[PDB]
Amino acid sequence: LYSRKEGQRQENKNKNRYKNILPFDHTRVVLHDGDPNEPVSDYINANIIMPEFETKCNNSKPKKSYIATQGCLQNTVNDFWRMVFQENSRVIVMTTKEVERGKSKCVKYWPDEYALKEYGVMRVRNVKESAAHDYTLRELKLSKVGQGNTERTVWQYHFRTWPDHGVPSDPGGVLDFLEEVHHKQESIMDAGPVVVHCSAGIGRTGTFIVIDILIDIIREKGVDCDIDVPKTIQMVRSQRSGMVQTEAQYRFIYMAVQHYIETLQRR
Repeated sequence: LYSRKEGQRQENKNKNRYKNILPFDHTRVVLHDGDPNEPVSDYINANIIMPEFETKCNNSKPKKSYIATQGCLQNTVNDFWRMVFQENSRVIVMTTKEVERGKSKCVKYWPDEYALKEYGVMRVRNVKESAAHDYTLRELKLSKVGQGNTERTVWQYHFRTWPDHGVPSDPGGVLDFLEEVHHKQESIMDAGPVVVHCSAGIGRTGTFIVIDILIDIIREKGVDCDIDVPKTIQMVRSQRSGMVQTEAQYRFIYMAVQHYIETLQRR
């Protein structure tokens, strides 16, 4: 029995970018510490994605997990930073421009270059922006206003060259990007889930997360390991509905997996 009841509540209606794209109750990110003046303060349109494989062992838990979320709305920016803080996330993957084809996809939820901004009780300083070819890396410092020993670096990997229609015609850029994200995440002791967002939090987000999951398997278990793309996609869809939206996205996943395997072989 699945449900999306919290997302459907009237107190949360302005917190969803699309009225019928909602988080499953059983995997939604529940925000425990917010503004007691808000009718509901525990809601964000976001789900934890935990890779689940029939052959997982008895530990806590998968090596990497993700938060799949929508692009911020002006009124959910403070919620977004509460989520990042609460979950101890240290890496954010933004897969859209702020505006594409004249349409806002995500509000700018981070400060201007070298600026600092307060978002509710959260304080963020933009320390540095480094532009690579397909992406910009922003080094952010996140802390809870008033509290000592809460500051932590959050690395925002902003992929900027996804085409306005369709998907990249070659997956090399996305794979190089994910390799950097992978190494940053492992460089930070006990970092929380990697936050990944697009606009609705399902199409591009699902494409990036499913590739990262498959690549993580191949990076570890080798070129000859068993890969089942449809089963991995269904596994992720059990945790957030609609992950991977189009035929081009679905095929892009296959192309990326094949490309990654090819890269390793050439070494």
